[PDB]
Amino acid sequence: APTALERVQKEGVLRVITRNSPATYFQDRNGETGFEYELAKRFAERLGVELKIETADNLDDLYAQLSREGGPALAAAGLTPGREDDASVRYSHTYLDVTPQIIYRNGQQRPTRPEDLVGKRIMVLKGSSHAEQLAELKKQYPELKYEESDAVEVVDLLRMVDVGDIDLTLVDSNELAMNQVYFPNVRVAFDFGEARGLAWALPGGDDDSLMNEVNAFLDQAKKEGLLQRLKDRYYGHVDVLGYVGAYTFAQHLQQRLPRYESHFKQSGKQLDTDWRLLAAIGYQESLWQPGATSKTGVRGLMMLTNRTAQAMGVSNRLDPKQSIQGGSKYFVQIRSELPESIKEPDRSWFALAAYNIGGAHLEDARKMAEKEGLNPNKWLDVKKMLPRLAQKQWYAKTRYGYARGGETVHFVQNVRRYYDILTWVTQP
Ligand SMILES: [Cl-]
Ligand SMILES: [Mg+2]
Ligand SMILES: [Mg+2]
Repeated sequence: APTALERVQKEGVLRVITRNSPATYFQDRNGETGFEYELAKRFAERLGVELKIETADNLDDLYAQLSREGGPALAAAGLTPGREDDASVRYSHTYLDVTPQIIYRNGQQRPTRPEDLVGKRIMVLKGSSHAEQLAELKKQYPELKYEESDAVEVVDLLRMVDVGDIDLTLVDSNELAMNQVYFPNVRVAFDFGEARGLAWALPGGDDDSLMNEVNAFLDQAKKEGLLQRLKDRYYGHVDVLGYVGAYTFAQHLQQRLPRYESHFKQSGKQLDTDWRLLAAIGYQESLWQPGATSKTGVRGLMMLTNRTAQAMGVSNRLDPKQSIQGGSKYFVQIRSELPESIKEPDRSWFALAAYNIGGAHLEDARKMAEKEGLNPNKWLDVKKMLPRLAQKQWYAKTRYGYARGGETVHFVQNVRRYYDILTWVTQP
């Protein structure tokens, strides 16, 4: 009989079951994203087969699907292995360490120890490792009460805390970090238990043909830095923006963006460009404040110079609609003017750089990249060269000389993150 691996390669498809969530697998008109999605995609390519994603509405369903005849090959869904073996499931090597965290609402008193969880309105996901943590705690503290939901995602639990529907939830640290940017009142109470490793799940039994390939792959994904890069993209908001930066973004998302969203959407439509990228530029530039000023000659929501404003037909840089229109028009123009050899998505990152530093200085960075034997059409290569424009050792011999290329790298990295964050917004 064919092995699990032989079946996948025979069918030419790897079926992977996950959850429908930005953290794992997420559909947007532009495409598909997610930590587990990207990892599974790379694994499918390693096997030389197509990736077919399936989703489950809760963990019980996910595990039921995995154990059914004709079920998927594996589950990739930020799964924490149970503390005892069950014949129905086998786990891969772990690929990410996460810390369970009790989450509370700023404005209420912070529980500091497990004992403080008694007398609280608590909700967690049914079938989760977090539910088992509370079940175990309840044996020690019988008065402990908590509820389990089998019909929501982690984003929904955190929303419940944020708006005061519940007092506390318990989630993995990476999910908190990913969602802190949406919920301004959510705070970590304390770390509950030691760090746990996430793992992919495979069906039960003695067939190790696919498992050995999974573990070989995860080892390689770690070595090549893939796991780190994915971790930083999806789960790195607090690491990069800072904790205060993250919940402050949440506040601004809630209070400021609604005043200007319609403008960004209108500009995006008439310019045929993703409005969330425009909004992301707006946040990096002014934190969505149309009255924002500077001492460097830029002003307004999109931080336009007088020269750019004039060129774009902006008569009032302090008018949010005008600033958004002009700034968006300028970004699209810049992007259109880039050398044809620069393809999307890199093309958009180059355009962000040019928005910040100008096309002339950017071209110097591209020429430096080529000279160093790097690809001048790949953003990640040119990004290495930009900071050198700030150092006389390098810029003195460039055509256009000194430029703050370090700030440009920061600008693009931040805008790309804000862009991700806005794309991953989900509705209540
Ligand atoms: Cl970047
Ligand atoms: Mg659902
Ligand atoms: Mg065996």
